[PDB]
Amino acid sequence: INPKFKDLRAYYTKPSLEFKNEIGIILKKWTTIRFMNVVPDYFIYKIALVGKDDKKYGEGVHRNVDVFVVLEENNYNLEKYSVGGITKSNSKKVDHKAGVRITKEDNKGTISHDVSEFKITKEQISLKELDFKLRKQLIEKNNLYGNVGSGKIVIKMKNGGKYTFELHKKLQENRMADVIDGTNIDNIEVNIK
Ligand SMILES: [Cl-]
Ligand SMILES: [Cl-]
Ligand SMILES: [Cl-]
Repeated sequence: INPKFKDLRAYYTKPSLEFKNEIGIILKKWTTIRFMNVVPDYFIYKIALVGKDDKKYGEGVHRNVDVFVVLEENNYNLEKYSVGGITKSNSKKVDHKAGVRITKEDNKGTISHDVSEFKITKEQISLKELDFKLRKQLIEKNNLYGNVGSGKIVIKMKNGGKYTFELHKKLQENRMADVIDGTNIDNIEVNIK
């Protein structure tokens, strides 16, 4: 485990929480960004509204919301804070899978291959969740951010289109708020260099 990747490895090995079929509460702005409050247990989670989420959710109550949460440190003196990951709750049952192909190349030049399948149980999924779950898998199973920490994850959609997450840096915050049709994910290709 190499220190120039220690930040990336620490972030992508955090615990995540998934809150489904919840209610979101947006209070009046009190700092430079707005938050959606979610209360699934005895804690109040503040979810930053970044990217498209700002114009998407007005002040007030928002029902049928699902959130993929990763507690992070912040400059707003908030205890339970997470960015993006908000999706609309399911309209119906979803039971879809996407095949994952991994190729890894060492600093030695050693090349490995691996495969898995990524289960999808949500009609609408955030890039935050795809990005986060996959990297965590890559770290735990393929030693991502140990020996090497660059490359890409590419989610391919059934219609043709692609979303690519560059491994050398965290997923951009504005992108943690983008959302896609889970049912339209075809397969996932990962190249670790
Ligand atoms: Cl708030
Ligand atoms: Cl609790
Ligand atoms: Cl469901």
